[PDB]
Amino acid sequence: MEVVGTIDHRDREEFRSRGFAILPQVASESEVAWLRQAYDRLFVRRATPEDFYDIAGQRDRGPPLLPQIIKPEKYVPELLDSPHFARCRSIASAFLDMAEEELEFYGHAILKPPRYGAPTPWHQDEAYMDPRWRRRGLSIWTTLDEATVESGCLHYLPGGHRGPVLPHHHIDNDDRIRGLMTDDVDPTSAVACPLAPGGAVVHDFRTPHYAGPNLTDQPRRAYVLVFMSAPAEVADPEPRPWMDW
Ligand code: NI
Repeated sequence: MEVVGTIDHRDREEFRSRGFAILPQVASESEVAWLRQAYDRLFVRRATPEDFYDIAGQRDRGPPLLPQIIKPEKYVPELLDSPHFARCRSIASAFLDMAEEELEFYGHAILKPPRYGAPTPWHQDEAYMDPRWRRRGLSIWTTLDEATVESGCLHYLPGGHRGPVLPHHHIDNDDRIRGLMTDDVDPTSAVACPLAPGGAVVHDFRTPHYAGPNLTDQPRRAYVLVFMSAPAEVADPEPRPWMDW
């Protein structure tokens, strides 16, 4: 099928209120099929005489990292031409109350291997950003596969985008590429967002989120588009002592 869902006022309203939103079908079945074929080539599972995914971060990797490609549109420039990109930019515009032309953007590809046992710990995406420069923005996480709690779908802290950027620390101070985490989210307050293929979740830069391990025997792929404003000077910057400069 080639049908795609729509957004309405209620979608925007709950995004503003809760800091995240579920879009049941942002990519059509045929768009998902094409994205899957693209990932088949981007993420080559390669054998040795343990298999590894033949990308930076994996083939040269301490504990395993989540297989991911920053700005995959460099390798597959067919990506940002797409109706799916345009559709997502329009959604971002509606949700941020900003003209599409004002948005900076980039792509991000993720594959969670079968039986990948590490979670993505609680974090806010803004914790990765320079406290001297504020951007409004969001992420649109489009799944290529069923996403369930057991396969590693995202969980959010509703309303957390109106709270502080929580204290974060490196998972390993001597292995910073593993990323950041916060201990300051109550898991009983979390809400999970399972998705069908072609569905997406959208979240603000400040909404805390977590992803579980992939306890299933099938890879789980997501294509993430980030849309954001130009940076604005912050007069009194937060310390964020966990920042990797
Ligand atoms: Ni994140």
